[PDB]
Amino acid sequence: TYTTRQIGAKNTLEYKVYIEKDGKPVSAFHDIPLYADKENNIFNMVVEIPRWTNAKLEITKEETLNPIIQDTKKGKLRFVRNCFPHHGYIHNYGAFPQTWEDPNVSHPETKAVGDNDPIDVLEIGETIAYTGQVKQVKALGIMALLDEGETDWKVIAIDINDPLAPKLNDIEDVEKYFPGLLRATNEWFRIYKIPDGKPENQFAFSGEAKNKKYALDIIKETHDSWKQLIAGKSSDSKGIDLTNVTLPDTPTYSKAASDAIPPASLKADAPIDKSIDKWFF
Amino acid sequence: TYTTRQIGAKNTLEYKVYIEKDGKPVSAFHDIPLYADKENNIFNMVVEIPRWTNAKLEITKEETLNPIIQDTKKGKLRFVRNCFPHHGYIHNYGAFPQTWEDPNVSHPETKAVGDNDPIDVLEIGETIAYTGQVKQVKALGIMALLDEGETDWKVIAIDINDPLAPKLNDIEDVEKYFPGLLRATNEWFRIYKIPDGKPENQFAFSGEAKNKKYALDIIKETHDSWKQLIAGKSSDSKGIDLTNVTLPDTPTYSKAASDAIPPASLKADAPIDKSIDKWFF
Ligand SMILES: [Mg+2]
Ligand SMILES: [Mg+2]
Repeated sequence: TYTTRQIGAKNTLEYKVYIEKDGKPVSAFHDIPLYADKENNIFNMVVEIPRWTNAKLEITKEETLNPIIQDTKKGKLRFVRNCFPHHGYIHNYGAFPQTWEDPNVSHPETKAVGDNDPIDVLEIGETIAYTGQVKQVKALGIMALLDEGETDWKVIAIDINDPLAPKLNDIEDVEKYFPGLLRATNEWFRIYKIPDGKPENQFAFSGEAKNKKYALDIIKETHDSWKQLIAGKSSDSKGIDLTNVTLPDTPTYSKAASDAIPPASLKADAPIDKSIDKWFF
Repeated sequence: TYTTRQIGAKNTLEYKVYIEKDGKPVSAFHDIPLYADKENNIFNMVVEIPRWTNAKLEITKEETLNPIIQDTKKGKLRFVRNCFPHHGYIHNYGAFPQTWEDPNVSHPETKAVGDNDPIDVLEIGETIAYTGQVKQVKALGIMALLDEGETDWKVIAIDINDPLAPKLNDIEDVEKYFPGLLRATNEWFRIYKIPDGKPENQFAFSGEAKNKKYALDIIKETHDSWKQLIAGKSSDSKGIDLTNVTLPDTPTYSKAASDAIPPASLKADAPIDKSIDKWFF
């Protein structure tokens, strides 16, 4: 829950980042506890995408110890384009470890199934995060995007160490201290696929971020799903590598998995094509 | 007009960038032709600040051969803060060489003396520029900014090599192809110093972007002020270093002034303080 090890040059198909715990690589999906402090609901967020970058990085469910790598489609590295007035991602974008949005399970208020991923976390503080960072955040609220039959929750969160953190407890405080960030968020998730020849995205609750308690209910839900997933009790974990090195009674415990990870690579960031500079109106 | 000579590391007090012609330093103020093609009105832009950066890099008017050095406040490096929804500068930001906002005379459009700097250029093309870059652009329009009460015109321009350049011929085309950019620009230059405890700036003509003909007219004015300044005929050159290596008919001409510049000593970018990340609202 500690440091990172980067495999490969950044902006490259070889690129992977592992989370290490005291030097040893663990699963970013499995071995990082959801709670840093359960009683107070301080969670561990695994950061994937720094604010104001483009490269579409994610925890790979299908790779052992679930490193963060860059999205590809048909062999090409995937980037989100700049969608005026936005520069790349407008949040530090990440996921809550030890959560899973069960596809074999649906929401009524959001007539839509899980998307088979960890719950997405938008961390809205001032400091730009780094890929593979485990930070402590509090949930402030939650939105619901609606990708094709599956509810895509995005928890809105703030780093516990942020100067403003004490002033922020519920979603209305985001309106108070970050005026327009909720609209920007809304705008961005709707249009950020359009430069990629995809359609406009579609929110539930008509774009409403529901509140902190509403976010807590969903997070604890997706945690319980992941408990049955990691326990081997899931109806269907097609593709998900459940290898972990900290949960000694799980079916898929395997300390040696840690030891099998190659050393930190000595490579400078690959250049990114200048096409990714482009601002799309 | 040609290449770059970097001294030290970016984001560092030691950092300078000289513009070289033929591997040798020339004055970035004086020695780069205003026009790359006067017949077709193609200007040479000197780029100071790439789009989406923060460091307040400036042509140093009072340093010999006028290298680009970062501005400082009470001795500390100056960065422009991020003003939501914007990230750093939203334009490739620079100046036309061989021009001067005359500080000694009240400008009739604005009723303010000039800001004592070359005329500023916002280059709107897709590719992000680099510091010390001389690029060829065409003028599209001009905005009448009173930046802290001084006449501070902003030329709206497009790199001649941009894919959209053939389509972009006047200020109506910017709205056409960059909807909302001009509104965002009016706003950006109003507010970008609020985080510094300075007031909101103002524009003449209610922020109306005047057209190309109006831009050419105002650039000519600033070019003529400069010719007087470089002839040593200004009522007050404000301590500006007028040393140059290409203009033999000026008092301050000196080919060998180029020889006295230290050789390139490029170091990797120094890290920037994390506070410069913050988004102000
Ligand atoms: Mg998701
Ligand atoms: Mg100026």
